[PDB]
Amino acid sequence: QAAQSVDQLIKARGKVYFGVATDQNRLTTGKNAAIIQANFGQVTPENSMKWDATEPSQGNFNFAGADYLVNWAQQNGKLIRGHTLVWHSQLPSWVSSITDKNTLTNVMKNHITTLMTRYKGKIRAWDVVNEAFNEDGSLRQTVFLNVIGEDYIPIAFQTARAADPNAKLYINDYNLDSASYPKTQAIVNRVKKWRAAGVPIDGIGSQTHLSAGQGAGVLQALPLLASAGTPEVAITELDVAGASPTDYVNVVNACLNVSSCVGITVWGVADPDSWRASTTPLLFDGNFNPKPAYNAIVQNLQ
Repeated sequence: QAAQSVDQLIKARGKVYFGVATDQNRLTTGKNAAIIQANFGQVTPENSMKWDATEPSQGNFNFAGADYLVNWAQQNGKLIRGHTLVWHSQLPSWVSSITDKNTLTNVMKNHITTLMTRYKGKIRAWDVVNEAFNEDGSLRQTVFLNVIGEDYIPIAFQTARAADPNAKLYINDYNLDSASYPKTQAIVNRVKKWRAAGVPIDGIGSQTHLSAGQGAGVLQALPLLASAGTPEVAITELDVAGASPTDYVNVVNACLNVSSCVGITVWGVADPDSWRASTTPLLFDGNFNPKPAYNAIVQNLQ
């Protein structure tokens, strides 16, 4: 636990939260729970709310991990971002083998409604659709696009809104970190149009999985995302190869500069536990001590 809390300090700058990805595995080992209690104000389940975890066979839900996370969060006064309802990765084969439009539509709606209803009123935001875009800005060829069609995104969001109107409904994606990159421009254009059509998209989530030196571009990319006119944007899965203070401070400043940016979530607590551990991309080291980037964020926020 670092003495200064980045969540406390970001709240002092008028933001909603600074949070982290976690789950039962991390909360019940090492110093993760204590660090989150002290320094962070929000959690995203790193895995326990994904489709593989929650609906491994159709209509046979497994909420044990997700319930653990939600209960721990509520007990410790942490906000929750649900993650993620419709996505082509970590998707059971029973879903991806469906070829019938009505079958998949009903499956998708049931999956959304079941998860969101279980936690109704407890969740600040849901990543309803994850990774819907190709790098060129076209829509990714997934089972949902192929079998349901263009309408899968409208349907997913309309269904989500119906299940829990309190939750902020996000579309989430990576490589939205440069203002000149086709993907960033595309998601803005499509979100503007979807919203005008009546699709209830409340937020754009920018994952912000960076390599070294990519932080600087976020200063221009995040305002570009915010120009879509969603109520919120957020940095949802921040990590940075090498964890340079320069990259981390740039991403924090981008959020500070964007009125609709509600907060930042970093994708894990300690380096060894990162999905990209060998790149030591997080804010705490393998001794569970704050790294230079953590201190730099603190100092910037003060």
